[PDB]
Amino acid sequence: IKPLEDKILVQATTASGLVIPPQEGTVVAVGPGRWDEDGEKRIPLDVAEGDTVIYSKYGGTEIKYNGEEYLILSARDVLAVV
Amino acid sequence: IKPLEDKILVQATTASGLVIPPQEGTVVAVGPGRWDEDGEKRIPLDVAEGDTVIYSKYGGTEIKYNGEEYLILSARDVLAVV
Amino acid sequence: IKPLEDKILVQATTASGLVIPPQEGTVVAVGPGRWDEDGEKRIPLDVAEGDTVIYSKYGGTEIKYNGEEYLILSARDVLAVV
Amino acid sequence: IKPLEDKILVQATTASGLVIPPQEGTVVAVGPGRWDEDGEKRIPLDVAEGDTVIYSKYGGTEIKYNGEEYLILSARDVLAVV
Amino acid sequence: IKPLEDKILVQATTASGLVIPPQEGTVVAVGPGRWDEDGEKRIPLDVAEGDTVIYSKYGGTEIKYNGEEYLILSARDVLAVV
Amino acid sequence: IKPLEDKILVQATTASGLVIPPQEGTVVAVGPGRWDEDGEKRIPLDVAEGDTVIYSKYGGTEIKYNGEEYLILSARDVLAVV
Amino acid sequence: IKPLEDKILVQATTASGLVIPPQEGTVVAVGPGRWDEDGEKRIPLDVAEGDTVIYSKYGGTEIKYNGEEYLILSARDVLAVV
Repeated sequence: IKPLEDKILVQATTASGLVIPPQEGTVVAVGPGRWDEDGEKRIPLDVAEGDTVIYSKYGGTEIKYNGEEYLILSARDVLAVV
Repeated sequence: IKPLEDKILVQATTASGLVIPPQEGTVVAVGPGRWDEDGEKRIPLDVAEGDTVIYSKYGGTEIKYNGEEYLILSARDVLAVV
Repeated sequence: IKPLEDKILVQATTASGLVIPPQEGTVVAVGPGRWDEDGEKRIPLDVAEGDTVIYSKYGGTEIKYNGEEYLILSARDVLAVV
Repeated sequence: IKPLEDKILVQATTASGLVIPPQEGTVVAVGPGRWDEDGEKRIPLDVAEGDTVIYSKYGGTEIKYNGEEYLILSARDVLAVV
Repeated sequence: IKPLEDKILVQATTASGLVIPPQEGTVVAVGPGRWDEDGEKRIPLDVAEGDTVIYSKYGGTEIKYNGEEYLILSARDVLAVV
Repeated sequence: IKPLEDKILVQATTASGLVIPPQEGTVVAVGPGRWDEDGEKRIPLDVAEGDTVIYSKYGGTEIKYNGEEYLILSARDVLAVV
Repeated sequence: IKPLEDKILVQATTASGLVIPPQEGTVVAVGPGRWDEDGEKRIPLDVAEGDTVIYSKYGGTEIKYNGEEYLILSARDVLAVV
Protein backbone atom coordinates (compact mmCIF):
# COMPACT_ATOMS: atom_id res chain seq x y z
CA ILE A 1 0.00 0.00 0.00
CA LYS A 2 1.55 3.21 -1.37
CA PRO A 3 -0.31 6.39 -0.32
CA LEU A 4 -0.85 8.58 -3.34
CA GLU A 5 0.41 12.10 -3.32
CA ASP A 6 -0.16 13.73 0.09
CA LYS A 7 -1.61 10.83 2.06
CA ILE A 8 0.25 8.87 4.67
CA LEU A 9 -0.58 5.43 5.93
CA VAL A 10 -0.61 5.28 9.74
CA GLN A 11 -0.66 2.07 11.74
CA ALA A 12 -3.24 2.50 14.52
CA THR A 13 -4.15 6.70 27.77
CA THR A 14 -1.54 6.14 25.08
CA ALA A 15 1.51 3.87 24.87
CA SER A 16 3.71 6.98 24.80
CA GLY A 17 2.77 8.24 28.18
CA LEU A 18 0.11 10.74 27.07
CA VAL A 19 -3.59 11.10 28.05
CA ILE A 20 -5.90 12.13 25.23
CA PRO A 21 -9.30 13.57 26.28
CA PRO A 22 -7.21 12.05 18.33
CA GLN A 23 -5.24 8.87 18.15
CA GLU A 24 -1.50 8.25 18.20
CA GLY A 25 0.21 5.91 15.73
CA THR A 26 3.24 5.07 13.67
CA VAL A 27 3.82 6.36 10.16
CA VAL A 28 4.34 3.24 8.04
CA ALA A 29 4.11 4.77 4.54
CA VAL A 30 4.13 8.32 3.12
CA GLY A 31 3.43 9.66 -0.38
CA PRO A 32 5.10 12.04 -2.90
CA GLY A 33 3.17 15.14 -1.92
CA ARG A 34 0.99 17.75 -3.54
CA TRP A 35 2.50 19.13 -6.74
CA ASP A 36 3.00 22.87 -6.81
CA GLU A 37 -0.04 24.67 -8.38
CA ASP A 38 2.49 25.19 -11.19
CA GLY A 39 3.28 21.43 -11.32
CA GLU A 40 7.01 22.31 -11.30
CA LYS A 41 7.75 20.25 -8.12
CA ARG A 42 5.97 18.47 -5.26
CA ILE A 43 5.91 19.78 -1.75
CA PRO A 44 7.44 17.24 0.69
CA LEU A 45 5.78 15.99 3.88
CA ASP A 46 7.43 16.54 7.29
CA VAL A 47 6.73 13.07 8.52
CA ALA A 48 8.70 9.92 7.56
CA GLU A 49 8.25 6.20 8.11
CA GLY A 50 8.63 5.16 11.76
CA ASP A 51 7.60 8.57 12.91
CA THR A 52 5.26 8.22 15.84
CA VAL A 53 2.55 10.86 15.26
CA ILE A 54 -0.62 12.30 16.80
CA TYR A 55 -3.47 12.85 14.37
CA SER A 56 -7.20 13.20 14.12
CA LYS A 57 -9.15 10.51 12.22
CA TYR A 58 -11.37 12.86 10.25
CA GLY A 59 -11.68 11.81 6.59
CA GLY A 60 -9.60 8.78 7.47
CA THR A 61 -10.08 5.52 5.57
CA GLU A 62 -9.47 2.56 7.85
CA ILE A 63 -8.36 -0.70 6.30
CA LYS A 64 -7.20 -3.89 8.15
CA TYR A 65 -4.44 -6.25 6.92
CA ASN A 66 -3.04 -9.43 8.50
CA GLY A 67 -3.91 -8.42 11.97
CA GLU A 68 -3.01 -4.76 11.69
CA GLU A 69 -5.32 -1.84 11.51
CA TYR A 70 -4.26 0.87 9.12
CA LEU A 71 -5.47 4.34 8.32
CA ILE A 72 -4.90 6.21 5.12
CA LEU A 73 -5.13 9.80 6.21
CA SER A 74 -4.27 13.08 4.58
CA ALA A 75 -1.18 14.92 5.85
CA ARG A 76 -3.42 17.74 6.95
CA ASP A 77 -4.50 15.32 9.81
CA VAL A 78 -1.03 14.76 11.28
CA LEU A 79 -0.64 17.32 14.08
CA ALA A 80 2.59 16.45 15.82
CA VAL A 81 5.35 13.91 16.19
CA VAL A 82 6.48 12.73 19.69
CA ILE B 1 -14.12 5.61 -22.79
CA LYS B 2 -11.37 8.24 -22.36
CA PRO B 3 -11.56 10.09 -19.11
CA LEU B 4 -11.09 13.80 -19.72
CA GLU B 5 -8.34 15.68 -17.89
CA ASP B 6 -7.86 14.46 -14.36
CA LYS B 7 -10.46 11.64 -14.13
CA ILE B 8 -9.51 7.99 -14.17
CA LEU B 9 -11.80 5.09 -15.23
CA VAL B 10 -11.67 2.34 -12.62
CA GLN B 11 -13.16 -1.12 -13.09
CA ALA B 12 -14.98 -2.09 -9.90
CA THR B 13 -12.83 -8.63 2.20
CA THR B 14 -10.87 -7.91 -0.97
CA ALA B 15 -9.12 -10.15 -3.54
CA SER B 16 -5.85 -8.47 -2.54
CA GLY B 17 -5.93 -9.82 1.01
CA LEU B 18 -7.31 -6.68 2.73
CA VAL B 19 -10.43 -6.10 4.91
CA ILE B 20 -12.29 -2.86 4.22
CA PRO B 21 -14.65 -1.83 7.03
CA PRO B 22 -13.83 2.39 0.07
CA GLN B 23 -13.59 -0.07 -2.72
CA GLU B 24 -10.58 -1.52 -4.52
CA GLY B 25 -10.30 -1.80 -8.33
CA THR B 26 -8.19 -1.73 -11.44
CA VAL B 27 -7.17 1.46 -13.25
CA VAL B 28 -8.41 0.94 -16.83
CA ALA B 29 -8.01 4.43 -18.21
CA VAL B 30 -6.40 7.67 -17.14
CA GLY B 31 -6.70 11.22 -18.41
CA PRO B 32 -4.17 14.05 -19.29
CA GLY B 33 -4.34 15.92 -16.03
CA ARG B 34 -5.38 19.34 -14.85
CA TRP B 35 -3.60 22.10 -16.74
CA ASP B 36 -1.36 24.35 -14.60
CA GLU B 37 -3.33 27.51 -13.49
CA ASP B 38 -1.08 29.16 -16.09
CA GLY B 39 -2.08 26.68 -18.83
CA GLU B 40 1.62 26.04 -19.52
CA LYS B 41 1.57 22.27 -18.92
CA ARG B 42 -0.68 19.66 -17.36
CA ILE B 43 0.00 17.89 -14.09
CA PRO B 44 0.46 14.11 -14.47
CA LEU B 45 -1.48 11.57 -12.37
CA ASP B 46 0.40 8.98 -10.31
CA VAL B 47 -1.66 6.04 -11.36
CA ALA B 48 -1.40 4.26 -14.71
CA GLU B 49 -3.46 1.52 -16.48
CA GLY B 50 -3.28 -1.81 -14.74
CA ASP B 51 -2.72 -0.27 -11.36
CA THR B 52 -4.72 -1.89 -8.60
CA VAL B 53 -5.97 1.04 -6.40
CA ILE B 54 -8.04 1.78 -3.28
CA TYR B 55 -10.37 4.77 -3.68
CA SER B 56 -13.59 6.11 -2.35
CA LYS B 57 -16.75 6.17 -4.51
CA TYR B 58 -17.84 9.74 -3.63
CA GLY B 59 -18.78 11.87 -6.72
CA GLY B 60 -18.18 8.75 -8.71
CA THR B 61 -20.05 8.14 -11.92
CA GLU B 62 -20.75 4.42 -12.36
CA ILE B 63 -21.45 3.13 -15.85
CA LYS B 64 -21.85 -0.49 -16.96
CA TYR B 65 -20.51 -1.88 -20.23
CA ASN B 66 -20.71 -5.49 -21.56
CA GLY B 67 -21.09 -6.99 -18.12
CA GLU B 68 -18.39 -4.91 -16.45
CA GLU B 69 -19.07 -2.17 -13.94
CA TYR B 70 -16.98 0.93 -14.30
CA LEU B 71 -16.53 4.11 -12.38
CA ILE B 72 -15.34 7.44 -13.66
CA LEU B 73 -13.87 9.03 -10.60
CA SER B 74 -11.58 12.07 -10.11
CA ALA B 75 -7.97 11.49 -9.22
CA ARG B 76 -8.61 13.09 -5.83
CA ASP B 77 -10.50 9.87 -5.01
CA VAL B 78 -7.59 7.40 -5.46
CA LEU B 79 -5.93 6.96 -2.08
CA ALA B 80 -3.35 4.30 -2.59
CA VAL B 81 -2.09 1.53 -4.89
CA VAL B 82 -1.41 -2.01 -3.67
CA ILE C 1 -25.68 29.42 -29.81
CA LYS C 2 -22.04 30.08 -28.95
CA PRO C 3 -20.92 28.85 -25.51
CA LEU C 4 -18.95 31.64 -23.83
CA GLU C 5 -15.46 30.84 -22.61
CA ASP C 6 -15.22 27.34 -21.03
CA LYS C 7 -18.88 26.09 -21.64
CA ILE C 8 -19.79 23.53 -24.22
CA LEU C 9 -23.20 23.07 -25.87
CA VAL C 10 -24.19 19.35 -25.80
CA GLN C 11 -27.06 17.83 -27.64
CA ALA C 12 -28.94 15.38 -25.27
CA THR C 13 -29.33 2.20 -21.96
CA THR C 14 -27.47 4.41 -24.46
CA ALA C 15 -27.12 4.40 -28.25
CA SER C 16 -23.36 3.82 -27.69
CA GLY C 17 -23.85 0.38 -26.04
CA LEU C 18 -23.53 1.62 -22.45
CA VAL C 19 -25.89 1.23 -19.47
CA ILE C 20 -26.08 4.33 -17.19
CA PRO C 21 -27.55 3.71 -13.72
CA PRO C 22 -24.93 10.88 -16.16
CA GLN C 23 -26.16 11.23 -19.66
CA GLU C 24 -24.32 10.71 -22.98
CA GLY C 25 -24.50 13.21 -25.86
CA THR C 26 -22.83 14.89 -28.83
CA VAL C 27 -20.73 18.05 -28.51
CA VAL C 28 -22.29 20.52 -30.94
CA ALA C 29 -20.39 23.68 -29.94
CA VAL C 30 -17.44 24.56 -27.76
CA GLY C 31 -16.15 27.85 -26.21
CA PRO C 32 -12.70 29.72 -26.25
CA GLY C 33 -11.88 28.69 -22.69
CA ARG C 34 -10.88 30.10 -19.36
CA TRP C 35 -8.36 32.86 -19.66
CA ASP C 36 -5.14 32.10 -17.71
CA GLU C 37 -5.30 33.89 -14.23
CA ASP C 38 -2.75 36.32 -15.68
CA GLY C 39 -5.04 36.90 -18.80
CA GLU C 40 -2.11 36.01 -21.18
CA LYS C 41 -3.86 33.20 -22.99
CA ARG C 42 -6.98 30.94 -22.80
CA ILE C 43 -6.72 27.25 -21.89
CA PRO C 44 -8.25 25.05 -24.66
CA LEU C 45 -10.97 22.38 -24.11
CA ASP C 46 -10.15 18.73 -24.96
CA VAL C 47 -13.47 18.17 -26.62
CA ALA C 48 -14.52 19.45 -30.05
CA GLU C 49 -17.74 19.42 -32.24
CA GLY C 50 -19.07 15.95 -32.89
CA ASP C 51 -17.37 14.38 -30.02
CA THR C 52 -19.70 11.95 -28.24
CA VAL C 53 -19.19 12.60 -24.50
CA ILE C 54 -20.36 11.34 -21.12
CA TYR C 55 -21.16 14.08 -18.60
CA SER C 56 -23.21 14.88 -15.56
CA LYS C 57 -26.10 17.42 -15.82
CA TYR C 58 -25.36 19.30 -12.60
CA GLY C 59 -25.52 23.10 -13.14
CA GLY C 60 -26.58 22.37 -16.70
CA THR C 61 -28.91 24.80 -18.40
CA GLU C 62 -31.29 22.89 -20.62
CA ILE C 63 -32.66 24.73 -23.61
CA LYS C 64 -34.80 23.34 -26.48
CA TYR C 65 -34.55 24.42 -30.11
CA ASN C 66 -36.52 23.15 -33.18
CA GLY C 67 -37.30 19.85 -31.48
CA GLU C 68 -33.86 19.14 -30.15
CA GLU C 69 -32.93 19.41 -26.53
CA TYR C 70 -29.64 21.06 -25.71
CA LEU C 71 -27.56 21.55 -22.65
CA ILE C 72 -25.04 24.29 -22.01
CA LEU C 73 -22.71 22.64 -19.44
CA SER C 74 -19.30 23.75 -18.11
CA ALA C 75 -16.29 21.79 -19.21
CA ARG C 76 -15.85 20.58 -15.67
CA ASP C 77 -18.95 18.36 -16.44
CA VAL C 78 -17.68 16.43 -19.38
CA LEU C 79 -16.02 13.33 -17.91
CA ALA C 80 -15.07 11.17 -20.89
CA VAL C 81 -15.45 10.79 -24.65
CA VAL C 82 -16.41 7.44 -26.22
CA ILE D 1 -25.79 53.20 -16.40
CA LYS D 2 -22.23 51.99 -16.59
CA PRO D 3 -21.66 48.47 -15.15
CA LEU D 4 -18.68 48.57 -12.87
CA GLU D 5 -15.74 46.25 -13.60
CA ASP D 6 -17.08 42.83 -14.62
CA LYS D 7 -20.88 43.33 -14.68
CA ILE D 8 -22.85 43.82 -17.86
CA LEU D 9 -26.27 45.43 -18.12
CA VAL D 10 -28.72 43.27 -20.04
CA GLN D 11 -32.09 44.41 -21.37
CA ALA D 12 -34.66 41.64 -20.60
CA THR D 13 -40.69 30.66 -25.40
CA THR D 14 -38.23 33.38 -26.49
CA ALA D 15 -38.21 36.00 -29.29
CA SER D 16 -35.12 34.26 -30.72
CA GLY D 17 -36.97 30.99 -31.52
CA LEU D 18 -35.88 29.03 -28.41
CA VAL D 19 -37.82 27.34 -25.56
CA ILE D 20 -36.32 27.76 -22.07
CA PRO D 21 -37.69 25.28 -19.52
CA PRO D 22 -32.46 31.25 -18.00
CA GLN D 23 -33.63 34.18 -19.96
CA GLU D 24 -32.40 35.62 -23.29
CA GLY D 25 -31.68 39.33 -23.84
CA THR D 26 -29.53 42.02 -25.41
CA VAL D 27 -26.20 43.23 -23.92
CA VAL D 28 -26.79 46.98 -23.54
CA ALA D 29 -23.66 47.92 -21.60
CA VAL D 30 -20.48 46.17 -20.54
CA GLY D 31 -17.87 46.92 -17.83
CA PRO D 32 -13.95 47.18 -17.86
CA GLY D 33 -13.47 43.74 -16.28
CA ARG D 34 -11.81 42.21 -13.23
CA TRP D 35 -8.32 43.54 -12.57
CA ASP D 36 -5.52 40.91 -12.68
CA GLU D 37 -4.83 39.66 -9.08
CA ASP D 38 -1.61 41.57 -9.64
CA GLY D 39 -3.63 44.61 -10.79
CA GLU D 40 -1.36 44.93 -13.91
CA LYS D 41 -4.28 44.77 -16.33
CA ARG D 42 -8.01 43.91 -16.47
CA ILE D 43 -9.40 40.86 -18.10
CA PRO D 44 -11.76 41.61 -21.03
CA LEU D 45 -15.27 40.24 -21.29
CA ASP D 46 -16.28 38.29 -24.39
CA VAL D 47 -19.55 40.00 -24.87
CA ALA D 48 -20.11 43.53 -26.24
CA GLU D 49 -23.10 45.89 -26.68
CA GLY D 50 -25.79 44.47 -28.93
CA ASP D 51 -24.83 40.94 -28.33
CA THR D 52 -27.91 38.77 -27.88
CA VAL D 53 -27.01 36.43 -24.98
CA ILE D 54 -28.46 33.61 -22.86
CA TYR D 55 -27.84 33.92 -19.10
CA SER D 56 -29.10 32.97 -15.76
CA LYS D 57 -30.82 35.54 -13.40
CA TYR D 58 -29.07 34.44 -10.20
CA GLY D 59 -27.57 37.35 -8.15
CA GLY D 60 -29.08 39.60 -10.79
CA THR D 61 -30.20 43.14 -9.89
CA GLU D 62 -33.22 44.13 -11.89
CA ILE D 63 -33.97 47.83 -12.35
CA LYS D 64 -36.63 49.42 -14.63
CA TYR D 65 -36.06 52.61 -16.65
CA ASN D 66 -38.46 54.40 -19.01
CA GLY D 67 -40.49 51.24 -19.60
CA GLU D 68 -37.58 48.93 -20.17
CA GLU D 69 -36.57 46.25 -17.72
CA TYR D 70 -32.88 45.87 -17.17
CA LEU D 71 -30.63 43.54 -15.28
CA ILE D 72 -27.13 44.19 -14.00
CA LEU D 73 -25.65 40.70 -13.85
CA SER D 74 -22.09 39.48 -13.45
CA ALA D 75 -20.24 38.23 -16.46
CA ARG D 76 -20.15 34.74 -14.88
CA ASP D 77 -23.87 34.56 -15.61
CA VAL D 78 -23.71 35.01 -19.40
CA LEU D 79 -23.62 31.48 -20.84
CA ALA D 80 -23.71 31.78 -24.59
CA VAL D 81 -24.42 34.35 -27.33
CA VAL D 82 -26.80 33.53 -30.21
CA ILE E 1 -14.97 59.55 8.04
CA LYS E 2 -12.28 57.99 5.85
CA PRO E 3 -13.09 54.54 4.47
CA LEU E 4 -10.15 52.27 5.01
CA GLU E 5 -8.71 50.56 1.91
CA ASP E 6 -11.40 49.38 -0.42
CA LYS E 7 -14.51 50.70 1.33
CA ILE E 8 -16.42 53.67 0.02
CA LEU E 9 -18.72 55.91 2.12
CA VAL E 10 -22.01 56.43 0.32
CA GLN E 11 -24.66 58.96 1.26
CA ALA E 12 -28.13 57.21 1.02
CA THR E 13 -38.66 55.21 -7.34
CA THR E 14 -35.32 57.09 -7.30
CA ALA E 15 -34.36 60.70 -7.84
CA SER E 16 -32.38 59.71 -10.96
CA GLY E 17 -35.35 58.55 -12.96
CA LEU E 18 -35.13 54.81 -12.19
CA VAL E 19 -37.51 52.26 -10.52
CA ILE E 20 -35.85 49.64 -8.23
CA PRO E 21 -37.93 46.51 -7.48
CA PRO E 22 -30.48 48.02 -4.47
CA GLN E 23 -30.47 51.60 -3.44
CA GLU E 24 -28.94 54.61 -5.32
CA GLY E 25 -26.74 57.22 -3.67
CA THR E 26 -23.75 59.56 -3.88
CA VAL E 27 -20.15 58.52 -3.24
CA VAL E 28 -19.01 60.89 -0.53
CA ALA E 29 -15.62 59.25 0.32
CA VAL E 30 -13.52 56.51 -1.23
CA GLY E 31 -10.55 54.59 0.21
CA PRO E 32 -6.99 53.62 -1.02
CA GLY E 33 -7.90 50.16 -2.26
CA ARG E 34 -6.76 46.66 -1.75
CA TRP E 35 -2.99 46.15 -1.80
CA ASP E 36 -1.83 43.75 -4.48
CA GLU E 37 -1.30 40.25 -2.88
CA ASP E 38 2.39 41.11 -3.31
CA GLY E 39 1.98 44.40 -1.48
CA GLU E 40 3.69 46.29 -4.30
CA LYS E 41 0.83 48.69 -5.01
CA ARG E 42 -2.86 49.21 -4.32
CA ILE E 43 -5.60 48.57 -6.93
CA PRO E 44 -7.69 51.71 -7.52
CA LEU E 45 -11.48 51.91 -7.24
CA ASP E 46 -13.53 52.98 -10.27
CA VAL E 47 -15.81 55.33 -8.31
CA ALA E 48 -14.80 58.84 -7.09
CA GLU E 49 -16.51 61.41 -4.89
CA GLY E 50 -19.64 62.83 -6.35
CA ASP E 51 -20.33 59.74 -8.38
CA THR E 52 -23.94 58.80 -8.19
CA VAL E 53 -23.90 54.93 -7.87
CA ILE E 54 -26.27 51.99 -7.61
CA TYR E 55 -25.27 49.41 -4.98
CA SER E 56 -26.65 46.70 -2.78
CA LYS E 57 -26.76 47.14 1.01
CA TYR E 58 -25.41 43.66 1.91
CA GLY E 59 -22.70 43.82 4.58
CA GLY E 60 -23.16 47.55 4.64
CA THR E 61 -22.69 49.46 7.90
CA GLU E 62 -25.17 52.33 8.13
CA ILE E 63 -24.24 55.29 10.30
CA LYS E 64 -26.17 58.60 10.72
CA TYR E 65 -24.37 61.99 11.10
CA ASN E 66 -25.98 65.48 11.37
CA GLY E 67 -29.27 64.39 9.76
CA GLU E 68 -27.68 62.48 6.91
CA GLU E 69 -27.69 58.75 6.54
CA TYR E 70 -24.44 57.19 5.38
CA LEU E 71 -23.31 53.76 4.47
CA ILE E 72 -19.81 52.34 4.58
CA LEU E 73 -19.97 49.59 1.95
CA SER E 74 -17.28 47.53 0.20
CA ALA E 75 -16.50 48.37 -3.41
CA ARG E 76 -17.66 44.91 -4.43
CA ASP E 77 -21.21 46.26 -3.66
CA VAL E 78 -21.24 49.17 -6.10
CA LEU E 79 -22.75 47.85 -9.31
CA ALA E 80 -22.86 50.85 -11.63
CA VAL E 81 -22.71 54.64 -11.86
CA VAL E 82 -25.46 56.71 -13.52
CA ILE F 1 -0.63 43.13 24.79
CA LYS F 2 0.89 43.04 21.29
CA PRO F 3 -1.57 42.09 18.47
CA LEU F 4 0.01 39.47 16.35
CA GLU F 5 0.40 40.08 12.60
CA ASP F 6 -2.71 41.81 11.15
CA LYS F 7 -4.79 42.22 14.38
CA ILE F 8 -5.18 45.56 16.07
CA LEU F 9 -6.14 46.19 19.70
CA VAL F 10 -8.92 48.72 19.96
CA GLN F 11 -10.10 50.33 23.23
CA ALA F 12 -13.91 50.25 23.30
CA THR F 13 -24.77 57.76 20.15
CA THR F 14 -20.96 58.06 20.02
CA ALA F 15 -18.52 60.60 21.61
CA SER F 16 -17.53 61.66 18.08
CA GLY F 17 -21.01 63.03 17.26
CA LEU F 18 -22.23 60.02 15.22
CA VAL F 19 -25.30 57.76 15.69
CA ILE F 20 -24.77 54.03 15.11
CA PRO F 21 -27.92 52.00 14.48
CA PRO F 22 -20.65 48.88 14.79
CA GLN F 23 -18.85 50.52 17.61
CA GLU F 24 -16.32 53.43 17.48
CA GLY F 25 -13.08 53.45 19.44
CA THR F 26 -9.38 54.19 19.71
CA VAL F 27 -6.56 52.18 18.19
CA VAL F 28 -4.26 51.37 21.15
CA ALA F 29 -1.99 48.73 19.47
CA VAL F 30 -1.40 47.52 15.94
CA GLY F 31 0.35 44.41 14.59
CA PRO F 32 3.12 43.87 11.89
CA GLY F 33 0.68 42.65 9.23
CA ARG F 34 0.15 39.63 6.99
CA TRP F 35 3.19 38.35 5.29
CA ASP F 36 3.03 38.43 1.49
CA GLU F 37 1.91 34.92 0.24
CA ASP F 38 5.61 34.77 -0.89
CA GLY F 39 6.78 35.71 2.64
CA GLU F 40 9.01 38.50 1.18
CA LYS F 41 7.55 41.26 3.20
CA ARG F 42 4.51 42.10 5.32
CA ILE F 43 1.66 44.34 4.32
CA PRO F 44 1.28 47.37 6.58
CA LEU F 45 -2.01 48.33 8.19
CA ASP F 46 -3.51 51.79 7.52
CA VAL F 47 -4.41 52.66 11.06
CA ALA F 48 -1.96 53.52 13.86
CA GLU F 49 -2.09 54.04 17.59
CA GLY F 50 -4.41 56.84 18.63
CA ASP F 51 -6.48 56.56 15.56
CA THR F 52 -10.14 56.80 16.43
CA VAL F 53 -11.84 54.14 14.29
CA ILE F 54 -15.31 52.73 13.36
CA TYR F 55 -15.37 48.94 13.21
CA SER F 56 -17.67 45.98 13.54
CA LYS F 57 -17.27 43.58 16.51
CA TYR F 58 -17.64 40.32 14.52
CA GLY F 59 -14.95 37.74 15.45
CA GLY F 60 -13.78 40.22 18.04
CA THR F 61 -12.16 38.92 21.19
CA GLU F 62 -13.06 41.12 24.12
CA ILE F 63 -10.69 41.29 27.10
CA LYS F 64 -10.79 43.73 30.06
CA TYR F 65 -7.76 45.10 31.86
CA ASN F 66 -7.60 47.51 34.81
CA GLY F 67 -11.13 48.83 34.18
CA GLU F 68 -10.76 49.30 30.44
CA GLU F 69 -12.47 47.11 27.92
CA TYR F 70 -10.42 46.06 24.96
CA LEU F 71 -10.99 44.26 21.72
CA ILE F 72 -8.50 42.39 19.60
CA LEU F 73 -10.04 42.49 16.10
CA SER F 74 -8.62 41.78 12.70
CA ALA F 75 -7.85 44.68 10.47
CA ARG F 76 -10.64 43.48 8.14
CA ASP F 77 -13.05 44.80 10.75
CA VAL F 78 -11.81 48.43 10.85
CA LEU F 79 -13.98 50.30 8.35
CA ALA F 80 -13.03 53.93 8.63
CA VAL F 81 -11.11 56.45 10.83
CA VAL F 82 -12.71 59.74 11.96
CA ILE G 1 5.80 16.74 21.04
CA LYS G 2 6.81 18.55 17.84
CA PRO G 3 3.92 20.58 16.21
CA LEU G 4 3.97 19.83 12.57
CA GLU G 5 4.20 22.77 10.13
CA ASP G 6 2.12 25.72 11.42
CA LYS G 7 0.76 24.46 14.76
CA ILE G 8 2.25 25.47 18.05
CA LEU G 9 1.96 23.58 21.38
CA VAL G 10 0.68 25.84 24.14
CA GLN G 11 0.67 25.08 27.81
CA ALA G 12 -2.75 25.95 29.32
CA THR G 13 -9.50 36.01 35.53
CA THR G 14 -5.96 35.26 34.35
CA ALA G 15 -2.58 35.06 36.19
CA SER G 16 -1.38 37.95 33.98
CA GLY G 17 -3.81 40.45 35.45
CA LEU G 18 -6.48 40.28 32.72
CA VAL G 19 -10.21 39.38 32.68
CA ILE G 20 -11.45 37.23 29.78
CA PRO G 21 -15.26 37.27 29.33
CA PRO G 22 -9.96 32.94 24.91
CA GLN G 23 -7.42 31.56 27.26
CA GLU G 24 -3.83 32.71 27.93
CA GLY G 25 -0.82 30.42 28.18
CA THR G 26 2.82 29.75 27.32
CA VAL G 27 4.15 28.77 23.91
CA VAL G 28 6.04 25.50 24.64
CA ALA G 29 6.80 24.40 21.06
CA VAL G 30 6.48 25.85 17.56
CA GLY G 31 6.29 24.29 14.03
CA PRO G 32 8.26 25.13 10.75
CA GLY G 33 5.34 27.04 9.18
CA ARG G 34 3.24 26.65 6.13
CA TRP G 35 5.25 26.06 2.99
CA ASP G 36 4.85 28.82 0.36
CA GLU G 37 2.15 27.78 -2.22
CA ASP G 38 5.14 27.39 -4.52
CA GLY G 39 6.90 25.27 -1.86
CA GLU G 40 10.06 27.42 -2.19
CA LYS G 41 10.21 28.22 1.47
CA ARG G 42 8.08 28.07 4.66
CA ILE G 43 6.55 31.15 6.20
CA PRO G 44 7.77 31.72 9.78
CA LEU G 45 5.56 32.11 12.86
CA ASP G 46 5.67 35.20 15.03
CA VAL G 47 5.55 33.41 18.37
CA ALA G 48 8.50 31.51 19.93
CA GLU G 49 8.89 29.17 22.98
CA GLY G 50 8.28 30.98 26.25
CA ASP G 51 6.04 33.56 24.67
CA THR G 52 2.99 34.02 26.85
CA VAL G 53 0.17 34.36 24.28
CA ILE G 54 -3.58 34.99 24.15
CA TYR G 55 -5.45 32.55 21.83
CA SER G 56 -8.84 30.96 21.22
CA LYS G 57 -9.38 27.20 21.76
CA TYR G 58 -11.35 26.58 18.52
CA GLY G 59 -10.02 23.57 16.61
CA GLY G 60 -7.62 22.99 19.43
CA THR G 61 -6.58 19.47 20.39
CA GLU G 62 -6.09 19.20 24.13
CA ILE G 63 -3.67 16.55 25.37
CA LYS G 64 -2.47 16.03 28.94
CA TYR G 65 1.09 14.84 29.87
CA ASN G 66 2.63 14.25 33.34
CA GLY G 67 0.03 16.51 34.99
CA GLU G 68 0.28 19.39 32.54
CA GLU G 69 -2.41 20.27 30.11
CA TYR G 70 -1.35 21.12 26.59
CA LEU G 71 -3.04 22.33 23.43
CA ILE G 72 -1.92 21.87 19.88
CA LEU G 73 -3.64 24.83 18.14
CA SER G 74 -2.89 26.37 14.77
CA ALA G 75 -1.07 29.69 14.56
CA ARG G 76 -4.28 31.32 13.22
CA ASP G 77 -5.56 30.91 16.86
CA VAL G 78 -2.78 33.01 18.53
CA LEU G 79 -4.07 36.54 18.75
CA ALA G 80 -1.50 38.41 20.79
CA VAL G 81 1.58 38.14 23.09
CA VAL G 82 1.72 39.86 26.45
